[PDB]
Amino acid sequence: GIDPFTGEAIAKFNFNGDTQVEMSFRKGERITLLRQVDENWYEGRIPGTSRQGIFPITYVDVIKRPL
Repeated sequence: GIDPFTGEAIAKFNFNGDTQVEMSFRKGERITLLRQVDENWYEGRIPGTSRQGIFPITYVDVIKRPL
């Protein structure tokens, strides 16, 4: 999240992805938001993890958003 265009989000609920493309996590995790892909998902990753994917907009609290 060095780059200012990225948004910061926290996990509200424990998300399991059902495809290879979706990123799975526990609640209370700080996810960086890359972009919002549509009405229901963002593309994201976790800081200093290899974990990247898409997740539901619903499971996460967005503080600052992708620009």
